[PDB]
Amino acid sequence: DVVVRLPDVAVPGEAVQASARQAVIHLVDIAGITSSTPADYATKNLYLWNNETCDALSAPVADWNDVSTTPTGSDKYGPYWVIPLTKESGCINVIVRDGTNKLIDSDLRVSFSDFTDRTVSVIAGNSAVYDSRADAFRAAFGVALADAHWVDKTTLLWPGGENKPIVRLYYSHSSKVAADSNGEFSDKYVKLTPTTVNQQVSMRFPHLASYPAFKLPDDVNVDELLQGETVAIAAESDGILSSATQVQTAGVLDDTYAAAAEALSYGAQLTDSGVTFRVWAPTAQQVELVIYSADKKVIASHPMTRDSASGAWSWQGGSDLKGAFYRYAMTVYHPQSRKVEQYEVTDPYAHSLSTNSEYSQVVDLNDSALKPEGWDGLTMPHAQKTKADLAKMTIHESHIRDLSAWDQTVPAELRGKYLALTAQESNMVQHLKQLSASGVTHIELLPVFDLATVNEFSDKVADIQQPFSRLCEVNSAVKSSEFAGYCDSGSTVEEVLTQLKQNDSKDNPQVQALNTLVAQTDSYNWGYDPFHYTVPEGSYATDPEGTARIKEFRTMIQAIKQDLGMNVIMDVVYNHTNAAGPTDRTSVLDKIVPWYYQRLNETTGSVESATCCSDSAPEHRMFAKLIADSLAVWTTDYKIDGFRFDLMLYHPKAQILSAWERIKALNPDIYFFGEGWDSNQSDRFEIASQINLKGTGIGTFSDRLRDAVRGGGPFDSGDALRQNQGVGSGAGVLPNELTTLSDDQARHLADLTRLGMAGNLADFVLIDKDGAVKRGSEIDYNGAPGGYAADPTEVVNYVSKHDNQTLWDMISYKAAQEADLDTRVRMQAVSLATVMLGQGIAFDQQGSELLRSKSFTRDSYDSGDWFNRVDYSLQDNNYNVGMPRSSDDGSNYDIIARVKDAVATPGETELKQMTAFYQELTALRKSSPLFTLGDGATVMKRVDFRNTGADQQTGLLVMTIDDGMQAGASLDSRVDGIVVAINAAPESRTLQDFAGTSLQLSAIQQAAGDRSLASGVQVAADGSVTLPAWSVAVLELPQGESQGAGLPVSSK
Ligand SMILES: OC[C@H]1O[C@H](O[C@H]2[C@H](O)[C@@H](O)[C@@H](O)O[C@@H]2CO)[C@H](O)[C@@H](O)[C@@H]1O
Ligand SMILES: OC[C@H]1O[C@H](O[C@H]2[C@H](O)[C@@H](O)[C@@H](O)O[C@@H]2CO)[C@H](O)[C@@H](O)[C@@H]1O
Ligand SMILES: [Ca+2]
Ligand SMILES: [Ca+2]
Ligand SMILES: [Ca+2]
Ligand SMILES: [Ca+2]
Ligand SMILES: [Ca+2]
Repeated sequence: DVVVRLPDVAVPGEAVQASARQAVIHLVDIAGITSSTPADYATKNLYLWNNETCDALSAPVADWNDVSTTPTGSDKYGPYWVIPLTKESGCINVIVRDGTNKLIDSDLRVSFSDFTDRTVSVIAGNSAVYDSRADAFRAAFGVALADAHWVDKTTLLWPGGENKPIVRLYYSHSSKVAADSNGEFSDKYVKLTPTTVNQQVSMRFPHLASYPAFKLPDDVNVDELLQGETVAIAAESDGILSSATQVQTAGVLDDTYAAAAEALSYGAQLTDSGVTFRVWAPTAQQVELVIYSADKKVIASHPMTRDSASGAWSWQGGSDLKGAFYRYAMTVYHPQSRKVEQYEVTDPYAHSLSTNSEYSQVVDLNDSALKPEGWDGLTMPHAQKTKADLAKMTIHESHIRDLSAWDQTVPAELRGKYLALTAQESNMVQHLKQLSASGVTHIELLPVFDLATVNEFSDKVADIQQPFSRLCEVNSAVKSSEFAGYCDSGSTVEEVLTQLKQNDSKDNPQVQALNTLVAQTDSYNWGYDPFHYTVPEGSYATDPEGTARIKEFRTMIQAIKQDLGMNVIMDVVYNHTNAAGPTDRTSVLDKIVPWYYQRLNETTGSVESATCCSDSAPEHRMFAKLIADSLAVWTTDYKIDGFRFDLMLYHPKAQILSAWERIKALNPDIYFFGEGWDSNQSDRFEIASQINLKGTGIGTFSDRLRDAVRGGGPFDSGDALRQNQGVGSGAGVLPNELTTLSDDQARHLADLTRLGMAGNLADFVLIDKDGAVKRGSEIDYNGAPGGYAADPTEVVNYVSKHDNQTLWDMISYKAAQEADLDTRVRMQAVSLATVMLGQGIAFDQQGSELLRSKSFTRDSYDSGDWFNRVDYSLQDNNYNVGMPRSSDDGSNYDIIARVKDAVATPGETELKQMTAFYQELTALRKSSPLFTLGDGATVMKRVDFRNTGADQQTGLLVMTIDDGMQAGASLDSRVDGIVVAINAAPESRTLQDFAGTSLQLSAIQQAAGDRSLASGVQVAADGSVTLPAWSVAVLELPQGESQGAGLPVSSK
């Protein structure tokens, strides 16, 4: 059993020792064995200086651009320097360079008291100072990276151990493994022997299936090794170390503890007998439950009891702990810092919290005191049982502050709060009530779980409605900025921003300049920054301390369903955490079970950030359980009707489906949907994407109709924003001065739009732009198959969302100069019509009915009340209120300045006009079951299109929905068929397709008179129908005594 040791055999000696009044410094340069000629260390030099601290240097270098401090000499182990000294006592500061750069990113202090010989050595890319070149040398053979994966009880996967004679797994309980003084590894260890990856491991971690496999003895005490640091080391026959790296243990943790741990319940569980606390921490050395008083003083610290089979820790107490604050005191090794950390953490299964989430709190959500009157009997206003039920879903995506921050008719104390929804007299609530009466069925809420990016301590926050003096007191960045002069003015921040507007331009973006500072300490953020997954956000409650927020959240939910008549969908963000590591305030999960809840890079062990932040690992069993347990609470205790999964594509398809199975047992009608783009995680598992979820019943946002109607894509910048016109903005038919879009390209977008109005089904058959018969999957969408769904209920169509530019801002970027204000309002309505009158589920951004603008801001997550403003007093749409954030839209300033003032800014006249158009569309959507068939096969048997092929009139979309004898049963007793005609063009168009068929304009549109989207439409005696420019008409075939012939789908 050779004793692994650092390469001490061929270690460098000492080029030279220091004499009198001189300090020698070595730069050990690992020269390859083939070193045939002394490398050129001519460009090598140091930077000397003797400030207040160290002043032993004798006439140090002055300029930083002085590279004459070249080496005094060199050998086969690097160059060395002989620094003159005035005193052989004290220290000196140096910076090893290779020219102008810093060979070492750090200042070095050569303490003579630490090195009496005053002869040190340094390593390239090292921060420590060694006493000899031999030490620095062996130092370059220490532990690096973490490409070793302990995936199961007896399997280790590690590249660096391939072919190496000696492969072992060393471990230390309380210390960091490393060669001792001598230079040999004397720590305890277990011998590994080459093996082949089994079928089980290959299936669990496909992306590691080709890694060199190593086997561990069956009698190894895994539990003990997982208590401290573990390191994989490789060495030759002589026992010399070739490489040593850290080990990722998520895999073995699941294989050892997951099944037993999955069978238990977690959090502070208050029941009859009392309370039982349980937290999963399989690697912790110790765990104590710390109880705090209301004033946050420690009342007691109880060591918990560890269950060997599960790795969970528990503690049982009396029911008198109800309402108590607590945290878990951890003693655990964290691989990132390579140290046994000691810290207090909140409960990841927390169901209540103190202000700003500093302490978790024991709570019983079933408590009547935490429920509004009549809560238990709260019913779901809209059905979600059958596919036809689901298809009627019409979503209004909203944000707590966007809704009431600016409404003066909402009581001041409730602005930006959950309770604003209960102010029935306010403009905002009355507006939502009317939208509901008109056909909007669901309210989707941006992050209302506990987010981390807003300080819940009110005295640390300042909003634009408050004095500029308050902003200066809570924000030091402002106090040291160019706006500091406003600190002692008597103006509010909003008043200052308003006066800055006149002189604001691309050359002086002063509005966003000030707002960027305001954003750091205000109450605003979308909230895609998870702190705790199963506790409501505290800043949206009137009182963030304790359980109060729970009852207030429920009061809001009740108000929406009972008083507004709409179902509620919650946006969830399980794909990432706000932070990881052993030090960040918001790192919870990664502090309790380090390296388990986060997805890590296979080689470095660093937490990935593809999501934006700290990527989570839903593929790990206990996080999948946390997610499902969390969704169960929101479903049962908060009565949420559906969930929108943020970046669902980063979750395994199997995990999302398993979670749905679990929740359906609680609420059989719950609906799941989310972003199913490409997460690039396919190498690790089958992702929950648009393609993979086909036929599962899980919905996904469709980017097909979205891009075809809006024009362009979410990554466009500069002139591309104007060049890429959409069907909704006149592609081909009303070109602007920059576009080069051909008629063919415009018709391809129309193919995508028609396919989307039919549910974006993979098997739907249509006639494309060239007159060819094509299935939905055959219509191209940037190289990918267009149609991907099995049922229209698996598709969520939309033309505006919180992400990216608003619909109005896109139309402003793309509309031709000659399209006047009135025309642009109709373009917004025409664009929304493709969604509202389509078979897919309808989704829209709060405010599209008010021509909402963000002053061109593309990503407004932290742009505050100013750029996210929605005026329910209907004075304007927030357009032209200053150039957007330069950090993300600066490259768009030129194009913005060019298109911004083309027409006037919408006023009350235009806003009222748009709301009417909007409610007309939603009212039409629900006026007949034909608009929402739900089932794919039924859509294929009843839906067809006219005005298709090479001889089509560009921009005119004509869809027919059959209810005649050839379709089967009559689903609508008032009609034998319906015709949807959208004329997205500046010309009047005449349809001869239904001559002599007795077609009639919908009663709903007739009733709107000249305020209808169909104003001016004429149904002639000869049966022909003429539509004016930018109009929408819904026509119907009145049903007689029996089922008529209807509008049979044409054979293709
Ligand atoms: O604060 C994190 C992150 O939030 C936003 O990004 C979200 C986006 O809004 C969601 O629709 C989805 O794409 O997930 C993203 C990450 O959670 C902001 O857009 C982004 O700037 C910010 O960093
Ligand atoms: O937060 C991620 C990212 O999501 C969206 O981008 C999608 C895009 O919408 C899809 O059409 C397709 O290209 O995949 C993209 C993600 O890879 C948002 O549009 C974007 O703003 C956001 O950053
Ligand atoms: Ca020395
Ligand atoms: Ca919070
Ligand atoms: Ca903010
Ligand atoms: Ca990867
Ligand atoms: Ca009928």
